Amino acid sequence: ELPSLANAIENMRKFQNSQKLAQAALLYMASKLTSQEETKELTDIFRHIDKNGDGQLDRQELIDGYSKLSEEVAVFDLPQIESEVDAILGAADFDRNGYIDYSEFVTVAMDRKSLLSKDKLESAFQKFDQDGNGKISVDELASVFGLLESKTWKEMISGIDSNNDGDVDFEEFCKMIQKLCSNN
Amino acid sequence: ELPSLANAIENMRKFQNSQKLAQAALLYMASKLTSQEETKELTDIFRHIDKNGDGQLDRQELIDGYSKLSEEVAVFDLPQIESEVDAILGAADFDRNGYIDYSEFVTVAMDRKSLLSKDKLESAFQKFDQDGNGKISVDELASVFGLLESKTWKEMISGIDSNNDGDVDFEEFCKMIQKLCSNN
Ligand SMILES: [Ca+2]
Ligand SMILES: [Ca+2]
Ligand SMILES: [Ca+2]
Ligand SMILES: [Ca+2]
Ligand SMILES: [Ca+2]
Ligand SMILES: [Ca+2]
Ligand SMILES: [Ca+2]
Ligand SMILES: [Ca+2]
Repeated sequence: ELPSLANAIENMRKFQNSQKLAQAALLYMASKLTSQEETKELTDIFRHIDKNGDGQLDRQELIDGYSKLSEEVAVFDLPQIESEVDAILGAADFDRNGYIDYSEFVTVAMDRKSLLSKDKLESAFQKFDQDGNGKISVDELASVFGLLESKTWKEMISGIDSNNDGDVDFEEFCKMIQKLCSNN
Repeated sequence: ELPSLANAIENMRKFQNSQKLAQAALLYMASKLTSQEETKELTDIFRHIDKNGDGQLDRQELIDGYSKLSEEVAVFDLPQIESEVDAILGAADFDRNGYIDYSEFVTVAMDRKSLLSKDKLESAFQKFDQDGNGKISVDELASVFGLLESKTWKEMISGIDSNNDGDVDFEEFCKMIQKLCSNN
């Protein structure tokens, strides 16, 4: 009935679902392929901000602990700290639950040089490619997420499956994470 | 202190602010450069969904009026209609107030062939280019939005100011709307 409205919803779903897939792969790499030595500084920062020690950073902890993320802040700077905190939550809170867990914190804060090492990209790919055939398929994706509808599937791989063959090979997986991590 | 976290916040701001600028230009074109004859079908649909006649579509009106956006729906289909409505609101509710006003509805639903005509692109550009020098500047942007900080300014024009000269010329304005409207 309204093609521009149907295209608008589909474009947004394609963007949302392709970002969700790239975020899940990056979060796997950051939380499961990293060592304690390589995230020591992040851990000390996270532990200092996590006052109640519950393993998550709430909005109030992020406000009070802002100085550890940066340098001292002024007493009258609360409106801007609050604004800064909302941007941190916007950039790092992947599951939108209003908390930054350890995995989300390492994903956004870790040095890309160590997070994006070739060996981590290879191990991440090999975790998704369950049958080891060199391509990530629908069923392998469904299993990884603990579940897939054809339309939901096509939108996750939108702008990732560059050659459009319904699978994600190592070069397309590598480019997916690059697109997600790029400062351009 | 944490360069990947500072880059993550900046990348998100660049994306958010560049989308906000492109959306404001498209909404100007859809609501101010269009005729009643060219939006007649959209108007009849909007008026049919707007039951209380208040000029806006709330979430309940969108649910009840789903059939006008598409074809009859099944009695047990409410969970999916609700899901479909949330995607419409996600794609069309620009000011995030929880309502689709007439301007937002025309912006997402109008045929791109008539919305993206050369004359509408020229008139939209000429509205932003106040001094008529062939480029849209900071001050012209600030005036248009009814207000600009240097950082906020650089992020709005990020991925729009292709040649990086601090201004938006007609070719970069044309490409900005294309990027926003593209199904790729
Ligand atoms: Ca905590
Ligand atoms: Ca979270
Ligand atoms: Ca496989
Ligand atoms: Ca492929
Ligand atoms: Ca209404
Ligand atoms: Ca709205
Ligand atoms: Ca000008
Ligand atoms: Ca320019």
